[PDB]
Amino acid sequence: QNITEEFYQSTCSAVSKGYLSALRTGWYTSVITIELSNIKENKCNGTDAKVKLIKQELDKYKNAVTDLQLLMQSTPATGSGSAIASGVAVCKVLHLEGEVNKIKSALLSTNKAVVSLSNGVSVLTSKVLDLKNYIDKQLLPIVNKQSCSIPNIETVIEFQQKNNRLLEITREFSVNAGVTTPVSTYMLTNSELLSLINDMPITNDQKKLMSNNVQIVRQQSYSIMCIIKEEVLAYVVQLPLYGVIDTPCWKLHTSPLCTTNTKEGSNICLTRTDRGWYCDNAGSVSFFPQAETCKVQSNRVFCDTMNSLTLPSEVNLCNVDIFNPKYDCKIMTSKTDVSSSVITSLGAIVSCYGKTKCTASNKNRGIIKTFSNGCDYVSNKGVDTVSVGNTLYYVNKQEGKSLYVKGEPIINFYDPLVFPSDEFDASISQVNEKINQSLAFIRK
Amino acid sequence: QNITEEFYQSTCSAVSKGYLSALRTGWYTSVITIELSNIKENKCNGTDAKVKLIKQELDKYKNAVTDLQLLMQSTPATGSGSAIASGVAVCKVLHLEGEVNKIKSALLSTNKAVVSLSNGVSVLTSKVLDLKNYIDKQLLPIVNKQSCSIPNIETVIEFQQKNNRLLEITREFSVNAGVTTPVSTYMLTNSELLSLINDMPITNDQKKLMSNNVQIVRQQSYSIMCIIKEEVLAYVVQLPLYGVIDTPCWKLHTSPLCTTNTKEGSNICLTRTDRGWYCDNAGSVSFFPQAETCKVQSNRVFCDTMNSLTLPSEVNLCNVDIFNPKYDCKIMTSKTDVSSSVITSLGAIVSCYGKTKCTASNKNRGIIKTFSNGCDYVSNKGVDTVSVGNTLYYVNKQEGKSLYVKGEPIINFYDPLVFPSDEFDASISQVNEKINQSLAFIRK
Amino acid sequence: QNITEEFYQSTCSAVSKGYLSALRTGWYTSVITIELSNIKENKCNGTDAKVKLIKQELDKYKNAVTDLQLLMQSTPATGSGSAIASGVAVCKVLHLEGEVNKIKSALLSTNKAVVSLSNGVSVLTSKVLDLKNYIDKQLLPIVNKQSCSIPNIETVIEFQQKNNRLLEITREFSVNAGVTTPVSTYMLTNSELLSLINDMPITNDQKKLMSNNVQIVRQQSYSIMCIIKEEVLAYVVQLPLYGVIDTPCWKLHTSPLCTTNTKEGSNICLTRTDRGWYCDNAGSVSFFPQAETCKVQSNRVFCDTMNSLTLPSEVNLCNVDIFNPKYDCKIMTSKTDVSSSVITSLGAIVSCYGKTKCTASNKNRGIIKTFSNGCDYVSNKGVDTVSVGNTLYYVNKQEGKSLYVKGEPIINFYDPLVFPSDEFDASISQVNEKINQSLAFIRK
Ligand SMILES: *[C@@H]1O[C@H](CO)[C@@H](O)[C@H](O)[C@H]1NC(C)=O
Ligand SMILES: *[C@@H]1O[C@H](CO)[C@@H](O)[C@H](O)[C@H]1NC(C)=O
Ligand SMILES: *[C@@H]1O[C@H](CO)[C@@H](O)[C@H](O)[C@H]1NC(C)=O
Repeated sequence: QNITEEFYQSTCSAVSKGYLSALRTGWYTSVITIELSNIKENKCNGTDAKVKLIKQELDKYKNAVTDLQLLMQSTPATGSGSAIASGVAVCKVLHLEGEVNKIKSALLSTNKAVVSLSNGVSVLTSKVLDLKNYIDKQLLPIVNKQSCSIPNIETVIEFQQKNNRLLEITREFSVNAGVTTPVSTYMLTNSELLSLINDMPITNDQKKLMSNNVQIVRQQSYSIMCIIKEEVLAYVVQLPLYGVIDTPCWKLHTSPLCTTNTKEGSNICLTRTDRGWYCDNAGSVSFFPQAETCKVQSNRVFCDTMNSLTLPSEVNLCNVDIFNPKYDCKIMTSKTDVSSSVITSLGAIVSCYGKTKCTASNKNRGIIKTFSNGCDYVSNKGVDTVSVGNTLYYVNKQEGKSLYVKGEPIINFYDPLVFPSDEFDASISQVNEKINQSLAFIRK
Repeated sequence: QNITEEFYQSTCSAVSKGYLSALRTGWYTSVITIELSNIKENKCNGTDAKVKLIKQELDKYKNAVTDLQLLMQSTPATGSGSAIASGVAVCKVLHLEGEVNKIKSALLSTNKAVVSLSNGVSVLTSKVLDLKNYIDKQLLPIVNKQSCSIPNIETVIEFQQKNNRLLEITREFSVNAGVTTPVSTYMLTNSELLSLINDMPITNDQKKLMSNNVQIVRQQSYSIMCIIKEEVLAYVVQLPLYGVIDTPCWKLHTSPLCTTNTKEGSNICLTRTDRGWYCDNAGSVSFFPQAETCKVQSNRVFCDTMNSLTLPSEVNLCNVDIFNPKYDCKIMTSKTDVSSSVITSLGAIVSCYGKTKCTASNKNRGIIKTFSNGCDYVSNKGVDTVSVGNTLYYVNKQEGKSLYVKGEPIINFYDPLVFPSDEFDASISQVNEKINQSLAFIRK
Repeated sequence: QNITEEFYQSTCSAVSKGYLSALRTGWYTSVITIELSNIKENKCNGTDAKVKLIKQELDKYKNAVTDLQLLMQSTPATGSGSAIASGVAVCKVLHLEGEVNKIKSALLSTNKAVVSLSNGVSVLTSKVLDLKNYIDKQLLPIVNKQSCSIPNIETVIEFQQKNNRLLEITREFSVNAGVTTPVSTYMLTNSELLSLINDMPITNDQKKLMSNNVQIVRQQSYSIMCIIKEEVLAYVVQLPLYGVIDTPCWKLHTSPLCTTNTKEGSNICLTRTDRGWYCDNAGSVSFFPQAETCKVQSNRVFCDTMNSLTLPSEVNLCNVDIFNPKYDCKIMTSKTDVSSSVITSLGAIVSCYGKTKCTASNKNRGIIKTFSNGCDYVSNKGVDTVSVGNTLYYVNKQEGKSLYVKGEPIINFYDPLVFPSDEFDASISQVNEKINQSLAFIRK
């Protein structure tokens, strides 16, 4: 609840603390059915515009069904099989003879129903749309006569309204080769999603968590097209199960740390690597290197462990002692002293080099801080913007406390002559070993 | 048809074989026309709601036309000119005086027609929508009187249905600066695409191939907005021509290969580079380094040669002898021993290091394999999942045969003291030359 | 207006000149309101289809309002706070008691109106849709009786037309966690955008610039959901302010430059780094490293300075003398001699190595140029395509003048034995210092 931050002047890095986890560790698959009409062409002597409008909407229904049939013949390998493997196993079961008859029997009287498939998966099925009932009762008497009977204009509008969701679902499944994410309101309405969450074999706090973050749940869910067979359209919705909840999470921010000599070509740089989200998980730390894999709402991070690395908990000691022997703190080295800034959760890191004009301003007071050459930091308390060169960044105005941990920039502990300056994935001990090797080649 | 796999224990890499190619090497451009109405405002004494609804839909038609006019004045350079250059050459021809009169004459009696343009391109043109006929015959008598005549509600609904495709096409062309990909059903319906494929100057197996993979064809096609001029809206659809068909294709998978000493800081790593899709092509190999450039359907890969590299066929010998003098097998080196796994076509590579808990399970039996430190592999036969640290991966359940090629991990052939450990783009011979240089600097 | 190009044979790089800048340096926020109906359920004895259709569309209105309410309770941190910080500051003001009453008073008589908020921001507000007027006057008398009165079918269609924009706006704000970019025509119609631009506190040439590039303006704008409160739906549109206009801009193109010895393993390579867009800006140069951050229309580049680096103007001297002491020209080194090509603004760079078949053709004449081993270039005058290996590239047919600046490839000035060949981010002086160090270790 209380967000705090710590800037480390020695390593030009900051850690944003106080975040709570929700890591996806499991999947809950659910079958969504649409009752279809196995209509055949019913051309009759037709002229008045209402029959034409009905026949037009009926052809749009007919093309949607044939499009789903060619879509289910070809199932592309191009999805990420490791993240849809559950639902794909259910679709392979659905292709069995008699399984669609089973779901067809369970949704015979109600819209929602639990169905035990023939593979040990107790899935929750839904009937979200009933087009066979509408077409066979309200439309077929209209095109199964000698001359077509005249339907009312209310029927034309209601049929375009009901048929619309089938057409949009066929559009999403067609452009995405049967696998869509996020899951749209066409695939599952917010009302249907909340009812599906409420009916899940999870704790009540987990139902409240997923119900209060339905948009994040949609962004971390998949919709997989199964089969169109025997007047039934079935597709699987894969919802995330957050097996890791309320564990401490923190975000590491890094920026280049160079020396600030006045003669160009004589400066060396180092930047901590592995910036991103860290969360405590089962005696280890789950690290998320890609920036788009974790959604934050309030102080809660919602990550997928599929794109994480598992690190020893000693990885946090790079934040307290980068020179600590329990974990080899990783860095990259260079000579690229271009000024830059990183907007953190509660402030801004500024790496100012060369002649760059770096400053921090308040909207009404003007410049309140001028950065000197090196790596520095400013909290969001009293600061609105940070300007670096010709770029203006805005500071996050979120409430919290920042702590400036003063310390000597560690780049000053290195003799420039023997520094390894172009290391793209090194470590503190890796650099020290390359330096020990250059001192033995130079002593003789 | 038969998918096979080979895991190389010596290099921590796997090759998935048996795939057939379809590489895009050409473009087939086609002109899609929409007959428009050069209507002018026709405000008359109007009150009843049906005239207002018609006038509202007519203004939505009017804004769509002016939006396309400002869209064709500004053609952004931001597209990738090298992949739309064909259609852009056709749009430059269409801007000539009299060329729209030519297509206007060919689609005078039929919907589809071949047109020889004034630049030597024999394009296939289509009339997919006729709004000038509908507006000038059914709507203008309704707003060209002293007082507007009253149109029936069927006319209001039919006009919103016909005008809809124009409005959606204007939306896609507006948000994408005139160049859209993939090509939506609004740009070209599946029925129109299949008819366009069938009418193409290609072999019958190529028409069957593109017709059975229409969604992949859409994802590898472009729609370019040409011109709105003289009651004609024209835009080019660029369809892929697969000049390379049924050549062997294979997918290389790589994972870090480190030594497993018990003292941290004493281990060295190496990873094969250039993982991805390889296809035999014209006496050479077409390599696709980016992961999203090749769509797989069944055992067929559909790539665009635009994002390929051409390599000598000897590049396959990195799979049989990484130490082979005909091709310099490329690697990258490091000391980053973080555990990870790679899901292949028929199994999983696991690089287990440190204290990470790596295992392979069956859904009902539990843990059936525990990986030791190093790089190892498991087939999908009897394995459902692979757990590495806090992450659970699912194995692809596709049928095929895997071959575990046992061999000494080549990282064990290197003396750690003189190994080059931070090489970001090296080669087997590059590393040996850096080692020969470190042994001459150490012998003295 | 006149686009020119310069190919540097010595460094295998080209510079496309003559482009004019438009850099985003500020934001103009604007409030978009939708007058809503605080209706409550009004179930009455209803049977005929017109009441059902109205009640159905009313439930779609009701769900859209509750979806926006749960959307405004949860505001995700996941947006990029530094680029939405303006609008977020306005939304925080809008959440104050009485501020929605202020905008509700200013849009009491007109659609557009300037409103001075209680935070010093003089925002331009708009009333783009009026659903409270339509529902309370045309719909409530239809469900506030003993038995529902019968509405005409025109009312059903007009209500689905008016309610549609609310439903689409709720869809975009829901899938994107309240922050959408680009800004759709649903968020702001082209007519409303042009009227908002015209009413902006900017010069007349800036109104003409943004009005002639509305699609680029949309792609560089943000729509942020604020609050739904007291029969008012408010959201902020953030439009770009281009503080840098008509400054010279140029695009740097680079390609690998290797030696062409006949014995593999004896060749060294070097590639200039920092390819992309450069624009003169306030006595410095704004560099844009990512490829998708700058949209080009004609000869004008539209960039966001948010994703730029500020460089000394001496960075242009890498184009005139890469060996020039005022700026340390950056390079990367390797031994990866794979053939490739780069399509420039007026031609094509070709790096041909090994046995690769590189050629340049005219559509009707055939092969007009065969590249030898090394880095070379061809203008678009007389050339249509460039083939490298199995890949065919199309040359941009834009009019301009190219200049081939002959010069010795600088890779030939380096002794291969002491060259640093795996540098991932080096510089000309960095390489010379590593060479000076290898010559001192070899002289003894
Ligand atoms: C470098 O030498 C020092 C001095 O003995 C030693 O303490 C340190 O551990 C060495 N570093 C490496 C990486 O071997
Ligand atoms: C390294 O030296 C050995 C021994 O003569 C030789 O066989 C090998 O080719 C050399 N490697 C390189 C890259 O020069
Ligand atoms: C390398 O040595 C030469 C010869 O004195 C000198 O001119 C040059 O500046 C040196 N380069 C570096 C990077 O120190």
